[PDB]
Amino acid sequence: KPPYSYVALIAMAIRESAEKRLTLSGIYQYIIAKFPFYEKNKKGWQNSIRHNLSLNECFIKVPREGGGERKGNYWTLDPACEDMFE
DNA sequence: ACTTGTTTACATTTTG
DNA sequence: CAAAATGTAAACAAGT
Repeated sequence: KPPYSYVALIAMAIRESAEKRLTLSGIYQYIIAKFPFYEKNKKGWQNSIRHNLSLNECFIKVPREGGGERKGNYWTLDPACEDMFE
């Protein structure tokens, strides 16, 4: 098991991201590629990821431009919590 | 059928 | 000795 908190994995997925933002499935793919450990039991840890993403205010939800209206929004970091490293 | 998102509830962990 | 951070499970609502 990798030694990172779920909040750290989301943060790390968003920073390595191009646009410094990520859809949900972007976070998932980053975590699943980077660590094959999270290839097993996706349902449980992806619930923990949604729980952390919703509950932690350091993460901010960014919709599409104007009316993009896609399946989810993007996710980004807060310009105050990004000082905290992983 | 599912994905996404919010929230509650409870268990575990980690140091003043 | 709670407390705060964190993990896990789960019920539930809104959405081409």
